[PDB]
Amino acid sequence: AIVRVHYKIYGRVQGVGFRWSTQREGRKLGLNGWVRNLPDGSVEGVLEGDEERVEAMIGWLHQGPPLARVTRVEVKWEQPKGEKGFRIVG
Repeated sequence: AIVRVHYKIYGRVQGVGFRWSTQREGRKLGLNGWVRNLPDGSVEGVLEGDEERVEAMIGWLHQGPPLARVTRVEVKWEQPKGEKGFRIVG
């Protein structure tokens, strides 16, 4: 079924191609949502789509691109809202 998550990523996650790689992977996996940098140095975003696709993406988010160093992925499960496309915001 379609599900939604709000995620936060900590570590070496800005200046490492994280947003562009997240969008690339999200699209490959057939997900909608968005990703953005936060002032505290973390990355935040939303995934929305088939739960199997979301689960694969959460797996990916624990690594990110080779250059990243992800220390923690925080996940909040939410009701889908009708996200269209996967966008880099900010």
